[PDB]
Amino acid sequence: PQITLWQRPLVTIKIGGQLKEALLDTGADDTVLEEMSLPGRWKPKMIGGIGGFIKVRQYDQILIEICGHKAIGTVLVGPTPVNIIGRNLLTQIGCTLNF
Amino acid sequence: PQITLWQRPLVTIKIGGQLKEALLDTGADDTVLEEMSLPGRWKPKMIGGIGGFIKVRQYDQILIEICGHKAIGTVLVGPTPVNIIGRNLLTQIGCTLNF
Ligand SMILES: CNC(=O)[C@@H](NC(=O)[C@H](OCc1ccc(-c2cccnc2)cc1)[C@H](O)[C@@H](O)[C@@H](OCc1ccc(-c2cccnc2)cc1)C(=O)N[C@H](C(=O)NC)C(C)C)C(C)C
Repeated sequence: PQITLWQRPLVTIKIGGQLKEALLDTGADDTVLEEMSLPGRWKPKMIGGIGGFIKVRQYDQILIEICGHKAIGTVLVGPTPVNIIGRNLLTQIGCTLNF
Repeated sequence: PQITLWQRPLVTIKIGGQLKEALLDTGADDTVLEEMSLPGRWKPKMIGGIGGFIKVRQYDQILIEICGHKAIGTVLVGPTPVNIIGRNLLTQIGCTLNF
C-alpha cells in the first residue's frame, strides 16, 4: 500500500502469536520492541538514538508479520517507549520511500 | 525518486547556504539538526527519543532544500547524533512509504 506521513506510520504486526502496534521507522537501523519474552538465546547490546543509549536483548532469526507480509530477522527487546520496525525488516517486505 | 532501505536513507540538504547530509526519517515527528546557527528568536522544546528526552532550540519558518525540493518549516537544533528530516518536512515534499 501507500502510506502517507500526515500521522505516524503505525501498523499492526504479529510476533510470537501476539498482535502489536509498531512504527515503520526508516531512521532506525534495527527493530526494537517493548519488553517481551522470545524463544532462543540472546545477546546483550546497547543501541543509541535521540536521548542516548538503552540496553536491549538481541534475538536473531525471529519471524514477524507486517501487514500480512512475513519477514525474518534480528529483533532487539528493551525499554523502548514504542515498538520500532527498522530497515533490517523494512527491506524484507519491499518497503521504499518515494517522492 | 524511489529510495530503498538497504542503507540509511541519507540525502543532501541545503540550509543557511550550506550543504549537509540528513536522514529521511519516518519515525520522527519533528526535524532535528545538529548544533548550528540560525536566524531569529527560538523557543524551547523537549523531545523524546529512544534513550530519553533532550532539550532543543525551536526555530520557525526556516527555508531548507531537500533534494532540490524547497520546504519552509519548523526546525529543531540540539544534541543529535545525526541530522533528521522528520514528518513535518517529509509531508511538505510529498514523501510516502510504499510496499
Ligand atoms: C543507530 N541507531 C538507530 O538507528 C536508532 N534510530 C533512531 O533513533 C532514529 O533517529 C535517527 C538516528 C539515527 C542514528 C543515531 C545514532 C546513535 C548512536 C550512534 N550513531 C548513530 C541516532 C538517531 C529514529 O527514527 C528516531 O528519529 C525516532 O525513534 C523512534 C521513536 C518514535 C517515538 C518515540 C516516543 C517518545 C516519547 C513518547 N512517544 C513516543 C520514541 C522513539 C525518534 O526518536 N523520534 C522522535 C519522535 O518522533 N518523538 C515523538 C523525534 C522528535 C526525533 C534505532 C536503534 C531506534
